[PDB]
Amino acid sequence: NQDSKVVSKGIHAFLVVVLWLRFMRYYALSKNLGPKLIMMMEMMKDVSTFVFLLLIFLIGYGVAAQSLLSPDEDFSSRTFIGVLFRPYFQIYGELFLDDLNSEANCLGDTPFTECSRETVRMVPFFLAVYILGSNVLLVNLLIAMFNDTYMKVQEAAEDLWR
Amino acid sequence: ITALDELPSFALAIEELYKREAKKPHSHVQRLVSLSNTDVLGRHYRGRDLANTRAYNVLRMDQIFARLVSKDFSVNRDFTIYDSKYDKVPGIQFRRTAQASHMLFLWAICLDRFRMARHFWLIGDQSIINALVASRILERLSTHRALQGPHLAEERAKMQHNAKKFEELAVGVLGECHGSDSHMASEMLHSKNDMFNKKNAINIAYDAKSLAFLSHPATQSVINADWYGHLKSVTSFWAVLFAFFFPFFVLPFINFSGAHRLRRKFAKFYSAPYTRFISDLLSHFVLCVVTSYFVLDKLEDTISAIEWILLVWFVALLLEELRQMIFCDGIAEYISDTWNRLDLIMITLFFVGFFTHASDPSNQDSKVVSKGIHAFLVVVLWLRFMRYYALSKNLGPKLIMMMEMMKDVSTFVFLLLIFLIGYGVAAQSLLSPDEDFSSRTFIGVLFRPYFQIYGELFLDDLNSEANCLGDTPFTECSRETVRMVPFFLAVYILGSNVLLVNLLIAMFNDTYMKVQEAAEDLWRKQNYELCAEYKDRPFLPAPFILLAHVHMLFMRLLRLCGVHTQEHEKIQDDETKRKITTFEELNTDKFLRRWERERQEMLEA
Amino acid sequence: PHLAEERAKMQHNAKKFEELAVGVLGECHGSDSHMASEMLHSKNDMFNKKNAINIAYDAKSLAFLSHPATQSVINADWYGH
Ligand SMILES: CC(C)CCC[C@@H](C)[C@H]1CC[C@H]2[C@@H]3CC=C4C[C@@H](O)CC[C@]4(C)[C@H]3CC[C@]12C
Ligand SMILES: CC(C)CCC[C@@H](C)[C@H]1CC[C@H]2[C@@H]3CC=C4C[C@@H](O)CC[C@]4(C)[C@H]3CC[C@]12C
Ligand SMILES: CC(C)CCC[C@@H](C)[C@H]1CC[C@H]2[C@@H]3CC=C4C[C@@H](O)CC[C@]4(C)[C@H]3CC[C@]12C
Ligand SMILES: CC(C)CCC[C@@H](C)[C@H]1CC[C@H]2[C@@H]3CC=C4C[C@@H](O)CC[C@]4(C)[C@H]3CC[C@]12C
Ligand SMILES: CC(C)CCC[C@@H](C)[C@H]1CC[C@H]2[C@@H]3CC=C4C[C@@H](O)CC[C@]4(C)[C@H]3CC[C@]12C
Ligand SMILES: CC(C)CCC[C@@H](C)[C@H]1CC[C@H]2[C@@H]3CC=C4C[C@@H](O)CC[C@]4(C)[C@H]3CC[C@]12C
Repeated sequence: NQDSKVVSKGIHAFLVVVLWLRFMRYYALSKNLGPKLIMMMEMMKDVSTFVFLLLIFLIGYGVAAQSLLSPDEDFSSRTFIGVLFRPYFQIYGELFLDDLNSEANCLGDTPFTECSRETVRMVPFFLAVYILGSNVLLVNLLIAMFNDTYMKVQEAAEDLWR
Repeated sequence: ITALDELPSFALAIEELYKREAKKPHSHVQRLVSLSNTDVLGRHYRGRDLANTRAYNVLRMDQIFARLVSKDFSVNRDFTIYDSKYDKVPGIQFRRTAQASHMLFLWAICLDRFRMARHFWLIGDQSIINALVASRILERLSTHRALQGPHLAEERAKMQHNAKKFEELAVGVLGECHGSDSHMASEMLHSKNDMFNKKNAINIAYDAKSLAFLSHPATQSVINADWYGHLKSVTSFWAVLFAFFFPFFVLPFINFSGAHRLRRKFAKFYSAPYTRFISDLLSHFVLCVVTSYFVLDKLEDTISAIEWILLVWFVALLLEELRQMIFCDGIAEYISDTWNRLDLIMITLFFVGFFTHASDPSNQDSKVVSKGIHAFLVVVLWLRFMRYYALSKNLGPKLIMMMEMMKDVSTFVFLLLIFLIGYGVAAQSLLSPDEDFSSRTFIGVLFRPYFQIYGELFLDDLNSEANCLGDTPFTECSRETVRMVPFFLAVYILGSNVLLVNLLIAMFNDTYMKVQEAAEDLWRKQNYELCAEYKDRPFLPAPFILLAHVHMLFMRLLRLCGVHTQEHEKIQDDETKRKITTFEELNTDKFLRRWERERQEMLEA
Repeated sequence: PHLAEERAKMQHNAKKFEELAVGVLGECHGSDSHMASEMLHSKNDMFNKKNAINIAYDAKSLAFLSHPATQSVINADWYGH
């Protein structure tokens, strides 16, 4: 069965990711890599604090944005993928905008104008306050948290490397 | 008046020392009395021979000191042990020396003599509470308008120095209690002193605003013992969630603090502030999930039952908000909170969107206005879910550091608005020379420049707008001046993405390295404020809470009409209070011996 | 509570022995590195023939294991000596 080969490669992609991630366990013998691993394992609590801060902004803007661009739509799985998909990749940089202008059905030469729904041109404003809350507030709070975290536990990560 | 008739001869001696200290020129106590605006009974209603001769009576001084600690602070003095009929009672002479040492102690702060206040603090009882009250009233009395004037200059200053001395002294007696026994210190700090209207000492620290006392780990051990119902079994978040999800399968199997003993253990479990906090967190999570499933799904032509469930849910939330506003604290206390204003604007956003839905249920445009009104309720309700993160240790100082860092965020917005409005007006005027003004030119100013900071440098769309037909991306254009939009775009992304954002980075690094420890001490003050807020919470969660307000209406049936209200309080043992007082005296003598040895062991001495 | 200060100050005395142990290693690193490497590979017969760096790891002394003379002994225990 070719479908069983597709299930076998989709099961083995986890084995690829976990085996190449388990190749990082031989880096503890190096002098310049081992305290960076112990400092990353100390810094993962600040990573989890950043995930717990960003999940508020992502779930709120995703439910409000996917409800606002589709007023007249029944609930399905694809609305939940439309909540959880696009907002993320708008933090990391791809501000999908043409695709939002195509989804919004706005026919103006200006990129949010001459739309059908009059309330549909507020997706930018929520997108504007979302990228100010994500790409100018929380990520740079990580930067300040990583600087205070590394200047805290650099020598303790060195003694744990010994 | 019978209040002066019940005052003994030592109260007239302290009033004679107040009249003797007030007869000196440039005295701060006569300016304190002349700016008090109070009566001779101590009420602040603003007879003249009683207001001239007996104006320095000790009940009026104690009411001025209870006003000078806080707005809701009060003291209680009993002179009825000073009668001769109670001379055969055991310990009435010891309580007489304790009450006289407390009155001469409060006079010794009131004359700002430090060593006499140390002597009346050492011979007095309840030393930690009196040191906290002293340090608060001397730190507030140094910064007061009755002590304004140059001739009371250094008594403004150095007594404030002496105020910090009592703060350091109070911490060390707690450290001496943490030197001796943690369980006896937890029995110490849950003890309600009867002279201060039966208030525990951590509430005296919060009303006295001592952030150095509240950041101590022994006080945090007392506050985390005041979390979890004082039960030493379920302390994790997931263990309390598994105990709340399965109550019958966990609570007989859990450790203790018959059927009545298991019912008392379950009543001790559900009167915990952590259990009411995780019930309010679960009710707010079910609220945000069910309003997410409401706003993502399409509204029908009639009213749905989920809209009636949201109406009953936010009607119980509005009844709990009006019960917290009107009958609990006051309007000015409830308006000072940030999260109460966020709760009021999500009540107003739900009622505006529900009135926009229920004005015309058959119009699809009214459903579009109702979903566009309810998107604010989605954003503000999920943003109000961040207010339950203050109980976590690793999240609360990140919230106080973000609230400190928002001024640097607003400085970055005030720096970037110059570059964005200048490049937006110059760029939209330069790509469209021959165009009349409309709304779309203003959207073309305010739209594209922003998203060119965050990364999408729209460029093809600018090459399509510029009508340049070259194979090179800005060449063979119609207007010869139209190929300078790159150059303005180049100096704009150097001014935005290489100057101002990295100035934020340097501002956040200096901001976090400034106020990290102050955000930690503010998290300790918000930890006792959240524990005192959820200790006085109703035991039901939020859609049951209006029904629990109906149980408060049953308290209205105990109030005036039936008037059958029966209440009681637990009375502590006299042997346990004598053991706590002997523990306080032994820890205070051990700390003053160790602090005299540490002061003699310094290099300068 | 009555064994309070003997809880505390003996812990202070515990840190005194930790500082004392580092300095005898520093005195060995004051004298000869090869004699210190012959010292720290020696198995003491009263402690079930265990070398002293395994006594440091079972004793969890992170101040002793962060010394450069112990790291010279550990890098001599790397590469087969
Ligand atoms: C300041 C905020 C937080 C308070 C609440 C404001 C909300 C409820 C108001 C303010 C401005 C309003 C919009 C103004 C104009 C229009 C055009 C109309 O054809 C459809 C509704 C729509 C799109 C309104 C929707 C609701 C709206 C967004
Ligand atoms: C919430 C705080 C930060 C400010 C509130 C700003 C909101 C309420 C304002 C700011 C700009 C406004 C928009 C500006 C212009 C238009 C186009 C019009 O055809 C319909 C309304 C609409 C889409 C407005 C909706 C409400 C709006 C989004
Ligand atoms: C310094 C920072 C805050 C710049 C300010 C950004 C704000 C004011 C800008 C950025 C993007 C803009 C939006 C872009 C597009 C549209 C659609 C249009 O049909 C109505 C106006 C509206 C909704 C704009 C309102 C103002 C807006 C939200
Ligand atoms: C150095 C700066 C700050 C001083 C002022 C320089 C300005 C006014 C000058 C310098 C170079 C000039 C450009 C040079 C050549 C052309 C091509 C011509 O077919 C149309 C005008 C145009 C596009 C000029 C516009 C004005 C211009 C931009
Ligand atoms: C202001 C300071 C920083 C430097 C000034 C640089 C300005 C004046 C210069 C630098 C590069 C120049 C451009 C270079 C080439 C062309 C193409 C030509 O067909 C028309 C003029 C035009 C579009 C120039 C306009 C003026 C210009 C933008
Ligand atoms: C290290 C940094 C400063 C690199 C320097 C960037 C400058 C010199 C570059 C970046 C992009 C460039 C522009 C890109 C496109 C055009 C359109 C063309 O018709 C005339 C030249 C002009 C206007 C260029 C002038 C020079 C320019 C502004």
